[PDB]
Amino acid sequence: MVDLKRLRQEPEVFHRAIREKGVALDLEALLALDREVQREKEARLEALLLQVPLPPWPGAPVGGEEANREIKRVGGPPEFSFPPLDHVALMEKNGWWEPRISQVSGSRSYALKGDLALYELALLRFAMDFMARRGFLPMTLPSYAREKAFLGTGHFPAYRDQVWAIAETDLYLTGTAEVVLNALHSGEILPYEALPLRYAGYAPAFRSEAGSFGKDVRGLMRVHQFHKVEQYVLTEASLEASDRAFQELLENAEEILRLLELPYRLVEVATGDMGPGKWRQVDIEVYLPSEGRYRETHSCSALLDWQARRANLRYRDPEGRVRYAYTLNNTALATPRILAMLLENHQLQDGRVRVPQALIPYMGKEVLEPCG
Amino acid sequence: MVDLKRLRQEPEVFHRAIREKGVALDLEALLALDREVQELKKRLQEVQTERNQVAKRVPKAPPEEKEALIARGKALGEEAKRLEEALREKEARLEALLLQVPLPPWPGAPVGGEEANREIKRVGGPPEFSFPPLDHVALMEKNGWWEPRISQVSGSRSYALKGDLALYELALLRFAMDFMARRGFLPMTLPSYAREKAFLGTGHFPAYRDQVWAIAETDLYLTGTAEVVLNALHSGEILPYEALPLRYAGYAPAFRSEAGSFGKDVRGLMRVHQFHKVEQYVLTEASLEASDRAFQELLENAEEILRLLELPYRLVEVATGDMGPGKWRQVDIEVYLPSEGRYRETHSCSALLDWQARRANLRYRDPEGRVRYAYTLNNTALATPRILAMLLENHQLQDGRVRVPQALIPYMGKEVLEPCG
RNA sequence: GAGGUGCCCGAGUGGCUGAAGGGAGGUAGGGGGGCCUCCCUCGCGGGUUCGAAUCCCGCCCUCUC
Repeated sequence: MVDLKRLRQEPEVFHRAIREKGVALDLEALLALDREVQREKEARLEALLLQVPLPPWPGAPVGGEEANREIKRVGGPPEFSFPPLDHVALMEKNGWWEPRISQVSGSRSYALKGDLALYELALLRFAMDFMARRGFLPMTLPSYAREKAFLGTGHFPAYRDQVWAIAETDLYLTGTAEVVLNALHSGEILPYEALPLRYAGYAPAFRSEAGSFGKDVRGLMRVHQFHKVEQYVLTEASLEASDRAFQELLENAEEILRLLELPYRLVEVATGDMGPGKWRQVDIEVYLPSEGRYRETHSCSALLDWQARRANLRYRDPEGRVRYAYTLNNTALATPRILAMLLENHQLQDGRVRVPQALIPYMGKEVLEPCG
Repeated sequence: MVDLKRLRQEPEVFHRAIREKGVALDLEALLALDREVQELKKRLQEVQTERNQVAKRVPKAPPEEKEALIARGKALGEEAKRLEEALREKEARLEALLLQVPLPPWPGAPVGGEEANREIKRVGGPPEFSFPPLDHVALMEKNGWWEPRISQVSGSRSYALKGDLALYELALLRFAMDFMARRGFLPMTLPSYAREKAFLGTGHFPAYRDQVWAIAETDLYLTGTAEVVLNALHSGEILPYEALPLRYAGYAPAFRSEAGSFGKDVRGLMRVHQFHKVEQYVLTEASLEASDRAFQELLENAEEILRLLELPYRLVEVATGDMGPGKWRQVDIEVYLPSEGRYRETHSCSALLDWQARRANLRYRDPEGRVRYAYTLNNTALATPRILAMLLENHQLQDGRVRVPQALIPYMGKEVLEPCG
């Protein structure tokens, strides 16, 4: 949400903002109703108000998807002395996955077998241990929550269609732990000394798969239910504060990937590809050998007070001023997507896969062995 | 589902089973509908044998005969259709009845409801506390491991853990998968939703339908046990004898409506909507010899797990009217919860003979080449958050901190759980 | 739009085929009646036609733009 006060006080910033972001809103109709609300007008204005976007940071490329700018890239592709097989053919070759699950649960489902299943639980634990050395508080959470939490983040209303509802219930399956994490402090006045709150939340994750392509979705890439470890920071209301936390989030995600031993790169995301409440978004993408290209594995985002005004997240500033706080989030690691890149990038001559040094602890072995 | 031929020739065994397992079925109406359906099938095979001679003789018949034959082939077709619709309506209704028929319990089971349950063995005892013991949620609040605000976000029978204890929960799930994998079982990670058919195939539908949450607008349901997925993987397939047994250890998040448990376990980790569970599932050849060998192996592994976890437990044989519709035999394992002055359930071992194999159509081909229905059994390996309620209370130290057992110090990397805020 | 056929790959768009041809003489499941004999099943269900693996409809899974 945005502050109604400076909205009517500075409507061009918002018109320009709606422009560069491609939102379907005629700000003039809304601005009409906020005049008439001085009965019905009240609530009609609210549903409209919840669609006003945050103005993008000045360094963002203007344009949709294709204006996204590579910032930098770290690492270089693998040196193969055999044709790289793809992730699905590696899995199939080793008995590491069960195809019969599409018959049980339907499409875009996965079931892992043998060392790939133990690997999957290994990377999740490694991600939570790392966030915990890094000062972020570990939480294990549910995957369901009431409607007001989705409004809180801004997932409702823009993405309602991407969320599964539990029938005969007031609950919805969450697509990410920031939904829950975001709603925890709703309604409290937080003390200034508590700030910043750094949370690393784990939970099962669910999506309807309204966003669908007829391309690499298959295997481990876009499945309905998956595992996520999310980073979440609630901070005081200043850009110097926010920029420092955005920087932290990014180093975290780059460090995990350095430990995991994967080629990656950072992409400034353009205003038309950002989504309504964002101030800034960078994507980290990892190189996928078989596809020959870089695929997203993380999206770092600052939204300032846009969602703190939806979820009522406040603090008490040192003058005794009560202010809305600023929020930020970034993935730490999510399985199984990350496994498609890990398997192609680390395949051996013989189709077995090696384990990055940093995970030999959590796995107990250096090479993932075949099964049946 | 039961062998309909056995049901036809031993109805008294079944009839006793119904009464003694408390099932509400009128086996004499089912037996009657069965006589109807089986007659109407023989009528229709008469009509179809006819259609099959006429349709074969339309070629070869002289353009004279040929036009007579077609008027007849046509009237015979319309009759068979009439007969087919009528047989659809009755078979449908008979299949509803047949999915309620219980498996007769093994002879050594206690006859009676809940209360007839006998404790079989107990290993370890109640702890001797030198100080007042704390309750597991008060222990959680004192070490700052409990996030109470999760109830405004997701509602009741919900929990969230903070700090070392959240890490503890995850270390316990890999501990169990590891134990299972060195015990010869295949580790698998699996989804938590499936189609109706899989619920029907384990016996969770029709009987426990109210226990299961549906995902609105889809043909999908959330499972409360990795058994629903696991059991269904081999439907239709005819497994080779040499593959048997199939021993799987499956991890999956579990969700439960917990409709009906009003006033029961309202605060704490004991009865929540969503939890993590690792399962022991075995599919074996059709001999009681083989089955009883497996039931012993499933009990053993779970016991071994509770010893490493340093916990007092007892096995309890379950009575006929508490085991549920398709079980031959079920033994529960309960662990002692200090705050309640009681043992509380942590695992259930259940042998179900071929009752779920012939709902799911799980068959194998034996050494003689005969195809026959298989045998299935299952038992928990470990389920979170409830063992954490037992581990915290049984291992509290007088200052409020909690000790971690020796078998999990390699996963925590510390010996006493450190408190948060 | 293209597909789904036996252990597996694959031939088969109206009767000839429960089924060609190869590897990883022969190599399916179920149900009636008396080893013989009949009915049903070519992903699941239903339909047109004297007759369907073949044609139509719906559903499920794979592949492509």
